[PDB]
Amino acid sequence: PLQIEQFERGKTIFFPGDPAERVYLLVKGAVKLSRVYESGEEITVALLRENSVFGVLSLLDRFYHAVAFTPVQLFSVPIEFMQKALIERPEANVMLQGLSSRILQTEMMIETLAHRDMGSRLVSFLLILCRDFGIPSPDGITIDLKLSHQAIAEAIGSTRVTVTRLLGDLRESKLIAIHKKRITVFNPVALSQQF
Amino acid sequence: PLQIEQFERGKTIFFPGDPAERVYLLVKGAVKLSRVYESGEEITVALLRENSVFGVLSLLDRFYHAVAFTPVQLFSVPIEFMQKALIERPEANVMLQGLSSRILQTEMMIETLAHRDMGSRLVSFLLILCRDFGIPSPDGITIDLKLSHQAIAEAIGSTRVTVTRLLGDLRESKLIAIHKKRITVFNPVALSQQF
Repeated sequence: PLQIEQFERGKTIFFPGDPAERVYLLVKGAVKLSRVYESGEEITVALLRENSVFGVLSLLDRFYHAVAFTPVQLFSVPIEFMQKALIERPEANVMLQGLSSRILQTEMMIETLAHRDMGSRLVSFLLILCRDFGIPSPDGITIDLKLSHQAIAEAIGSTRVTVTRLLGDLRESKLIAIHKKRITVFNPVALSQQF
Repeated sequence: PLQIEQFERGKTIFFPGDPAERVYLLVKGAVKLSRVYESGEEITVALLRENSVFGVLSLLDRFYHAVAFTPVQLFSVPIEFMQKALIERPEANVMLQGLSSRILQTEMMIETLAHRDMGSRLVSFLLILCRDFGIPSPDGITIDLKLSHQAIAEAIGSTRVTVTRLLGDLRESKLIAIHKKRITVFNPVALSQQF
């Protein structure tokens, strides 16, 4: 019973309103987990990285929306199989060690969406990306993803035009550079203290 | 080995930088859990209600700040006693069922701090209070707490003066009323759809 899965950029993995059918664990790439509130608002709640489990909380129907933020590989199991499995085997202690990571990541979004100014929200969301997909580069740290202006706009609660003009401003402040949709952040620590 | 504890309004239960000494569980009242980020920013991350456990994630030193938002009662245990205990006994399945609630609450703050306009942040934080400490009243739903303008300001990332002027605006829009520091929200559902 061994298998991986594939999803292109922007493909939702599950919709709100949908059955809570399976429970997934990321293997490569990035997933944008979001929640629809009784208001109808849909807000990013986490950008899950590798070794991240999702679709779990329901177990403990849906009001989350998981989309592939980048191309992703993930292993996935029915909810009733994780539900029986968690009872049978204790070592739940890996699931506790994972749910801490879910909290840590969701808090990292708290700091991103509480910025009120979209520039700081963007910068704060870029830095999440740097820790999670950064590689050292001659200029600085490069986020190794082909990133969409829409995708970012969606995540930070913005419009694409705003996201584009803000990246432009960052570029014209020689704070970042963009080469074939791959963002490079010259000085992460500086940028962070500035916002 | 049976005992409750007491803390007045505004008393921190533990500071960031402090040892992760004990692990607590709320019994009555409300706790304002916050996180200090490497930026130095300190941001509300959750308003924990009853049956809420905290100080746990470290187990899975500190960068959270827990303060008594209202007068609280809580039972509390050293970190090494919960650490040994979680290994020995599986039924961890209550701790999983609690950590879901921590996530649910932290997300409820995501929706509050992502409002960008302080009025909606306040209203959204008041509604958290209504679900958690509301009682039916002749006028509407009353949050049963003696609430501080400072306390609210701190939670939503505002200044007290702003919080005071916003409550004034709500009052002058006959949306709420305040009698001896106890807020009454006439029409929660209406207010929610409006923000």
